[PDB]
Amino acid sequence: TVIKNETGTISISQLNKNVWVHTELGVPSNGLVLNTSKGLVLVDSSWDDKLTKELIEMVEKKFQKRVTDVIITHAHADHIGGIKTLKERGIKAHSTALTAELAKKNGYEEPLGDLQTVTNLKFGNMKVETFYPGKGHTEDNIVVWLPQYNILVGGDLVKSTSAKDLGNVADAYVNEWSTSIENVLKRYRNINAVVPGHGEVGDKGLLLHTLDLLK
Ligand SMILES: [Zn+2]
Ligand SMILES: [Zn+2]
Repeated sequence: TVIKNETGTISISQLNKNVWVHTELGVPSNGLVLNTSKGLVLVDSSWDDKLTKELIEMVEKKFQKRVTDVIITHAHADHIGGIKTLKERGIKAHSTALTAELAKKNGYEEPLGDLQTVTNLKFGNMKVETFYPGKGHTEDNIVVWLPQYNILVGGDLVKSTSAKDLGNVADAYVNEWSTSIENVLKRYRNINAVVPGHGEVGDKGLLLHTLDLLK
């Protein structure tokens, strides 16, 4: 079930009753839309305010609920870029302290810096755990786990099958990235789906693929 917007710039495919993948062309970036009984929760918004606004507006209309929260999985422009939109609309922008301070350092408005190494959030019925596994794609990258579905949002820590290299490594810690991936595999031993930062949803295999890319 793939719902595109007017432009085809934004696309959402359903994973289950309450979890959707959002994908925007900026190179396609993935995030999640969590349809919860208390509103919509995004795992990552989009590249900039324009797309973040279109994203929110598309999901709010479709699901007939407000976006209440977003989880920002790292401070890169393409993840933090819609922060202005989130803050001015009173959408809670969750992040680790490190992501927030990187955002501030890079001139972005700050997300909450409320996430710890492991943080468990609950939005209505929807359970969400955020996990900082260590440095990888960036020093601050986190993953997001939906324990009710065993769905892992890998963000840019995790490369899709189609990714034949590590992408942008300017901010990366290619020595620690393998350990960070291991930390994810150790923590989540039973994974139903993994959503990479870009590309097609996969499973545990994407974490193995990322490991190989790191050799
Ligand atoms: Zn990045
Ligand atoms: Zn990304």
